[PDB]
Amino acid sequence: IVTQTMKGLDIQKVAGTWYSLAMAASDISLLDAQSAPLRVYVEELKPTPEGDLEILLQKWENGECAQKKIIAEKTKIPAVFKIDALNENKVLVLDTDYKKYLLFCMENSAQSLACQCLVRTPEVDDEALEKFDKALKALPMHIRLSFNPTQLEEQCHI
Amino acid sequence: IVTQTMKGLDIQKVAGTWYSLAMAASDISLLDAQSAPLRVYVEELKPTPEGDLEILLQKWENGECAQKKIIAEKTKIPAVFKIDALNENKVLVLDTDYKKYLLFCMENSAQSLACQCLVRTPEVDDEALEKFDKALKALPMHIRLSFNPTQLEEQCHI
Ligand SMILES: CCCCCCCC/C=C\CCCCCCCC(=O)O
Ligand SMILES: CCCCCCCC/C=C\CCCCCCCC(=O)O
Repeated sequence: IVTQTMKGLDIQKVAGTWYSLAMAASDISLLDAQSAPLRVYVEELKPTPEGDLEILLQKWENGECAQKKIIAEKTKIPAVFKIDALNENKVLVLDTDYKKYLLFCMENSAQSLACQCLVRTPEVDDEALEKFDKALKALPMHIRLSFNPTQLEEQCHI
Repeated sequence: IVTQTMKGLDIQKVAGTWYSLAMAASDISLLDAQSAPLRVYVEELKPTPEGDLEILLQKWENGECAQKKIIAEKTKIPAVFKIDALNENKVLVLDTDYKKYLLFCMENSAQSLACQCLVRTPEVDDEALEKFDKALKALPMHIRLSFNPTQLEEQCHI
């Protein structure tokens, strides 16, 4: 929890478009409603030249699908990034083939936890979903969501 | 969908106390919020002497955890029951050992679908959860919830 990170990660190679195909969290309230705190839909990853990672996403806030831009700073571990605000909050990359799928988790350091299966394409990748499910049997997840290709082409999935 | 029913079911032997340990549905909106349509927490099963099955449950309605009593009428198939209202709505018993776990699904006949893993006890039965997960890989589920022992002893899980 979480003791699965990607060895040999080249962060530059994750740049580009991603779809949040499936989400899971340790507590139901983290993903329950459209405005739940960790219900965030990844749009694009943009690594900076110094190795930080800026993230474009959508979040439902106040009855509307809002755009967000957040910055995840590099640490000494290539697969681990930190986000300010307030509580120390780390992003861990568990696995990726760069070209098709990426699995990551977000945990508050230090209890609470959310993971996603990102895919390059608005398609149900059964095989990325299988790897996501395997990575999660090691974790105490209590809500799990997945989306279909129609919803994946909509803002806030929708 | 759903093509898994329990052979040899003795409905009388499912009477008694049950806990809704985990829930899954084909559409996110079926389980999303506390007031979602299929977010129902089983309390007790009471088979009638003629083989019908009355169900006591809780549902969050209008900012409160309400008690419900619904009747599921027997069909020609021992593992399949029907509920009036409005849309023909069947309950199917997939598997049970009577003493520990029961898996069932509710489907609108005929599209939409929700399944639960019921347990006799406010304990996480990993082995019933495994069987639930196996029964579901055959199904198009897009939301899955589970509850911990604390929540299981609360009204509306809570
Ligand atoms: C390298 C894998 C990609 C990682 C993408 C990480 C996703 C974004 C991480 C955390 C977002 C947490 C929710 C914050 C939403 C913005 C502020 C808020 O509304 O609370
Ligand atoms: C034999 C296995 C036990 C089956 C228990 C079935 C659970 C109850 C079945 C369907 C309930 C569907 C929701 C209806 C809630 C009451 C009316 C409403 O608020 O819409």
